[PDB]
Amino acid sequence: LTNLVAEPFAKLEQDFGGSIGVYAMDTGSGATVSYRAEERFPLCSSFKGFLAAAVLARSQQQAGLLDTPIRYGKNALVPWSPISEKYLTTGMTVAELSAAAVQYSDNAAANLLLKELGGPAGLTAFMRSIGDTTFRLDRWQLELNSAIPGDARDTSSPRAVTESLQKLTLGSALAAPQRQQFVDWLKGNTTGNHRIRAAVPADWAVGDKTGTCGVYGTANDYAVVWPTGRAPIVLAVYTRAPNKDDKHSEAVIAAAARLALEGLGVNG
Repeated sequence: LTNLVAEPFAKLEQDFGGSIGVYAMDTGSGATVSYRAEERFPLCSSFKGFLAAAVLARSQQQAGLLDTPIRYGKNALVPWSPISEKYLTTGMTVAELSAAAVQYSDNAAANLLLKELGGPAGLTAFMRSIGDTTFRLDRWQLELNSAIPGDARDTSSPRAVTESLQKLTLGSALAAPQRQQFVDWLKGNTTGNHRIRAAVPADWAVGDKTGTCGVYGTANDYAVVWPTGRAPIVLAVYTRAPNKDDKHSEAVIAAAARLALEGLGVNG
């Protein structure tokens, strides 16, 4: 059921000048599309989706975690903190920080939440707890986006990303209220309109989380997609390229998503 229909991913990544990794799962039939799916790619900001899921998992054991107000100093505001910068003088709840990390990729919010979970090893531990043996977060923010060729720090694979995303959004890794909250945050993402969403018809529901490291042509998106009248699709698209100055491409991510949907026989 893997790659029943071949798609021209090699030509796409060659035109891009780098490597594209794709894993897509039809959760109804179990059919998959897989291209470089077990290779490691930098997570970049895409770790923040799993971070929010880890917070939700903790909230199952800590009632009122999500409503806890968190105050922070100006030293917490790092570049690209578009939401948390507007609440510096007031604080934000854990739930608000989680929403900002997912939907705006807010860096200060993600750092505050990572600290709460016990740092990179704490998030990695959460992923191990759902059965993901590939994911690793190693560094704190900014540093973790170095995207160095061959460096396994702060990486996962498209396959493990998709498998974990399925468990968290559709499976049993979260309790049902927390699962729907995670789905709702992903559905409200604002940063992915030119990536997987650009391949998804407007009348289908979709949630996603993006990442862009800013070097080595490295960017990504993962998503759950609900085509009407059939089971949902879970997919991940990650890119990298050999040279530090190589640029990422949103168009290549959308094109790879289109090829994945075509490979699954999803009319869209």
